[PDB]
Amino acid sequence: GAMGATPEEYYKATGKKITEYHESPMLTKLVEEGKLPPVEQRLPEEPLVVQPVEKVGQFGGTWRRVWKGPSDRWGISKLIEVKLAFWDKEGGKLVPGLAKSWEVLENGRVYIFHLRKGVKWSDGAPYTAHDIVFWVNDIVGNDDITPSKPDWYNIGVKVEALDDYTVKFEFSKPYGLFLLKVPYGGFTGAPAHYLKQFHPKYTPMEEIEKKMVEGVHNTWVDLFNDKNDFLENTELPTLSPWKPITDPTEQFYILERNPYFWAVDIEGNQLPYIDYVRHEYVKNDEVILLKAISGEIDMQWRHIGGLGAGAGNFTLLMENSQSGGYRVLKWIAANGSASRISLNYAHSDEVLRKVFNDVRFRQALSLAINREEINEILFNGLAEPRQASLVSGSPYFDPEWEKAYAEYDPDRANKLLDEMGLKWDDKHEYRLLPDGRPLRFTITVTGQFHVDVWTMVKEYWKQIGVWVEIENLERSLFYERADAGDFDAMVWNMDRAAQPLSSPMVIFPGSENIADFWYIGWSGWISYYIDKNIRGVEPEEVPEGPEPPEVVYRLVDLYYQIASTPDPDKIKELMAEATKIHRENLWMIGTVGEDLSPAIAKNNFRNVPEFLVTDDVLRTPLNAMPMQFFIEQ
Repeated sequence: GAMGATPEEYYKATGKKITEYHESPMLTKLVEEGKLPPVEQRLPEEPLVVQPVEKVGQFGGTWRRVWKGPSDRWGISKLIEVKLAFWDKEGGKLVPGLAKSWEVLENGRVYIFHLRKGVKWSDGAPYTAHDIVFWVNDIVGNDDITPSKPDWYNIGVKVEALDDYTVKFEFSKPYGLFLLKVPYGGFTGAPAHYLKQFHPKYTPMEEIEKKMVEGVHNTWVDLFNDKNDFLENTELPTLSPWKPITDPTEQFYILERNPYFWAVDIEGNQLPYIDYVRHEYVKNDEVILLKAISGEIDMQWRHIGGLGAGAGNFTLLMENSQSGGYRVLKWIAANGSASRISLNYAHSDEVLRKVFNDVRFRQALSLAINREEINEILFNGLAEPRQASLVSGSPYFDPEWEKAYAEYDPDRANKLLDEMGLKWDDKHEYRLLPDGRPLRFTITVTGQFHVDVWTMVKEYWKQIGVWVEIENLERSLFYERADAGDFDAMVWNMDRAAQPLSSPMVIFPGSENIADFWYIGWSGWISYYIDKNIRGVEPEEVPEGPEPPEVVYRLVDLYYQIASTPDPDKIKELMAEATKIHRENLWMIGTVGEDLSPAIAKNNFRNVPEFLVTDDVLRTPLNAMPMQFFIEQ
């Protein structure tokens, strides 16, 4: 729902005081038996304050799910994860987490995070900024434990605890993108008080070897990673709302509430609401669907939401909601299109290149597409005729660009080609290029699904006299053709269209070390440009081939601005320009978008959002904030 950084801050915003703290009965029993300190002591001085999605919840219950065993690690992680600052629900802005407030200084060179005094790990030990430092220096920054470094660490970084409750990240140079890393990654750190006994920097190697077990831990790194394993190690102190109390190989993998969890309700209830969450090991997708349909799953999206793409599974989930005692949540995937196309704008054939770089040709090509129709037959009819951009419910969403030339207007396209001078042939069957060649090209795809999509577009484009055929190539040949520039047109999906900036290659040329298909031929010049202007220490050698439009060089400039600026006001304004550019030029021509990625929740399972966009970058379902889910009592 929403986050008050602090009870005081919640009060300042809302006029309501949290005057009293409450706890789950099972925890009250423990403190009465003398085995736990009381909630007032367990909580920090200033807990995170969480506003329910739906209503103030009730304590108790066991949340039944299903998983595919230890292999299915990240499904548990995405229930259990905690951040210094979380994504909001949509995915554009930071929201208080384990940090009550943060600070961006020296133009995105340094970041200060202010922690919450009195936060304790799940075993009772104090959580401090030293646990973060321990994590960045001695785990992430340790070559044995972590041989391959993360993006943000390869940019030079110095991390220090200014005091117990203040941590400072100082980068070499500015680095505005870091704010987008924090809601994704594990910057909350790790429990040094527990882990240092397994670390050679802090413990004599002889003492470490005495705790290794033969036939399992061959090196000390193996022991460390086993101990720092959130899934396997029941003894690992945690900041998560639940902790494992059974082995994941057992048929029931059980998480129990963390009695030191550091967030509360608007009414002062210490979260989570739910006491236990249990996953049953299951053998296959089909056991998952039968248990879902039978109302044996209290709430789940993970495997439900890939099956719900297929028409046979979605119908069945819907048909069974009533008997099953659950509802189907119409969450969407974060793809701007399930199947888009880009033409080869560096085409070797100079005649086709010219036709292809004419905006009007692309405008025409999209207008000839009956998206609504494609929806009905292939998608059944799910989900949304559009082209072909950032999906609805995303920070930088573009409503204009969603509509582009999205209409099914053949007469308008046909006309737009006539404007170009592409004259119809004598049999008025297809039209012709300036050299009298039949206007024809091949659409290159990989996968039977995409064949079907564009096989239908074969017809729609025939109505404007544009001749196409469809070649379906094996994955690796498809990619080798692409890197060689040996194609007329390439189709691909367009996922990661909610928060592009974690995977910016599709919107921004030269934002990553690999290019998207639509500008791949321009990679020579794009690399030459960035090297010259932005660095700006240039290369002495100029590359051959067609140079890109000036509007492409602009998209680069936008990205490198976005990369350097921290305040998300400026980002949203800068992304506006990018999406404007992509609007005026239609380098990607998609059909539809926003596949349904459904979840289910029992009728008595509450505080689950009706609508949601799902993506790995948003850590779905963390995006729904499961710490405040509850079961009616």
